[PDB]
Amino acid sequence: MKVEEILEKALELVIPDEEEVRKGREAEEELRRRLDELGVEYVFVGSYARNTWLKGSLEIDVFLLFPEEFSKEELRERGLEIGKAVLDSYEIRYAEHPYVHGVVKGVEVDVVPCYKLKEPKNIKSAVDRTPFHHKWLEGRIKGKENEVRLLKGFLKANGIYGAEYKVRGFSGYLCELLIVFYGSFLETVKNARRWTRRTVIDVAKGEVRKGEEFFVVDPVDEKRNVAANLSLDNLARFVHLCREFMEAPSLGFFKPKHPLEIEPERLRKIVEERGTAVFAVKFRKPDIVDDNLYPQLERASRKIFEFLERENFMPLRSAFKASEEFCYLLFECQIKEISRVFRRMGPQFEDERNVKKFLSRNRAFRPFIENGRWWAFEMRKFTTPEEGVRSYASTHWHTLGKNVGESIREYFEIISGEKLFKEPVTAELCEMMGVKD
RNA sequence: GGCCCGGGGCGGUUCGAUUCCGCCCUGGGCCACU
Repeated sequence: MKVEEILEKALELVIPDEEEVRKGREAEEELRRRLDELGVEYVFVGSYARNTWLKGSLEIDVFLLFPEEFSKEELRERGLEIGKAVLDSYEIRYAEHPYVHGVVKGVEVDVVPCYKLKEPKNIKSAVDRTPFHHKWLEGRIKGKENEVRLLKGFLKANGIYGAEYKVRGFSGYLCELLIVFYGSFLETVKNARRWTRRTVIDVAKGEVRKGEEFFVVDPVDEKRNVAANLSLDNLARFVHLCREFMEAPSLGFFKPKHPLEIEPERLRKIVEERGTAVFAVKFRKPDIVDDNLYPQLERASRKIFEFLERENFMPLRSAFKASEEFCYLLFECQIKEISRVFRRMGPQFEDERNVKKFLSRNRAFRPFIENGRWWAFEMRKFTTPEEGVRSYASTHWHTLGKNVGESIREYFEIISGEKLFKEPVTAELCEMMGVKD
């Protein structure tokens, strides 16, 4: 409980055992043969090609190199023919461009078509940049593969390992650039403790500077930020995590935390103690990939949060959860109920025109003067957070994300109390309210 | 699909909106999947 001690024991969790290695090697062997019998020009890339893949994440990436002149359609058609002839089982997949995923001797394989080019310039799509990323990394990360694995294991165990929207963490590529930069997991963790939201790490220049945002420049393109999708808060969590690790090394930082399920009854009591209004907007999950849905859940969540603050319900925090079946937007407010009346600021007394206009409005309670200007008492259409949101969501469904909104437009409800504690959101609620133990 | 910058139109709210809440056209940049 020295560092060195823990890291040795940690390699145990991050490095693939001999069976997983062999299993992959054997598949690479077969995959090459099958590809050669067809005489296809390919190149293995990704963490597998560079022996940096984390334990239990064995997947082989094979990029097909096509002449700079082929049409985008040739690549897809030809790419599909090859993946389809070479894989034990396949399944077309999509993204920037379509490609084929599948299996071979029991291991996940991605057969991706891209253009074979020289010089990062003339890149038509991200998939074309991948080969250069691989070439830059292959000779430089050799020997530090386990350092990469410790870093990956660390991030994964703390819920910030991938760069996709459901996570907004650190991509695999980013991890390797960091190891290349600092030389090891420890040096990376030691220095990350000094990272700021203004830090800029330029790998190719072997330099660190102050910029306008956290930026890790791509060795293959200076203009690209490899950490582009690492959220501000996730950056912070990492920095904090490193400080804590160096202050008290523990194998715990590499072991996923137990969901720590709680009994709803206890949750009910805690919410009672807090005296807040806790509720959730429930609707049906649109049939879209997490990549389109999560940013939508974030938007919808925010727009409602903002509605809650300007409408003065004093929201504390918000959260959200997606199930196979529905999606939940969670909220906690300090105000369970507010009065019907509120005061509206009017014009300064000297402004006769607007004053006369301001008094023309027929109201229930007769305006008054205070510190030089007129004020009027007004009445709200709703006096509870749940009421406001029911109103907001029913009329502002369109500003809650193209799909999420369209779904809420056809059906939503607000849940609170016992009926809420029964939904698959109890874990998100504890996290949101800082429940501990 | 989401986010950033910019234009052309509107609706609602308000004493008063370019400036609050939103809606259509629309130009550029960027992010995630591969």
